[PDB]
Amino acid sequence: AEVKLYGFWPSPFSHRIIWALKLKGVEYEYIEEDLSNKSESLLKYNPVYKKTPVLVHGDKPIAESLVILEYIEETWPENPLLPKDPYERAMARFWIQYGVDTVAALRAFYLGSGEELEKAAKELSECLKILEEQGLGDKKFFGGESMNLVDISYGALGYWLAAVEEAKGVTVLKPSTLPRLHAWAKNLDELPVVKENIPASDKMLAYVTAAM
Ligand SMILES: N[C@@H](CCC(=O)N[C@@H](CS)C(=O)NCC(=O)O)C(=O)O
Repeated sequence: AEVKLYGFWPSPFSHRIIWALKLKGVEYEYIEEDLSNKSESLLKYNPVYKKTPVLVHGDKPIAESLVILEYIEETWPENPLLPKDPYERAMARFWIQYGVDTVAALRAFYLGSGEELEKAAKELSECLKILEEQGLGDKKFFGGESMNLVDISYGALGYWLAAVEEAKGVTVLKPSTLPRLHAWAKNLDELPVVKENIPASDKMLAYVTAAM
């Protein structure tokens, strides 16, 4: 208790938060929101955006996943999910901001069909190549030898992108073209903190298919 999380079951934005709380050992009450029938609590706690997720700590709300993650890191500092050095912290924030570009590429892919899909797939691959070569490099995690907030932010490139790829019949994140990023996503997907806190594959595929 004392910590509440208003979430949406299939959303990586919500999953990210769960992962961070679990890595911090913070107990939370999870509240599932029906996005088509938003609770009064949700509208009250996030009047600007009226979206999930929303973390409430001591009756005070924090909205926007990226902001919530930073708040969790600063509020429960043990087991740091950001490094100490300002330059390395800036590189973490830089690659989290590149997540904006990645989300856009993922969106185009998710929405494409025909020639559009082919183009989107290609642009997503190019987006991920930059992330792999210049962000991840030869490190096991974006955080080096353990996960940091960048790993959390990109974790959806495993289970979630995999479900979208199955839905579209097109794989973008594949070992032959992105061997380091594919290995990273597979290793993250096998970590208990991730594996225990994502939806079952069938449910995840069923959701993204329906949405399409
Ligand atoms: N920028 C937000 C994005 C989260 C988001 O888009 N949430 C969606 C669900 S995945 C939502 O709640 N949409 C509200 C609606 O359908 O009106 C964040 O990172 O937290």
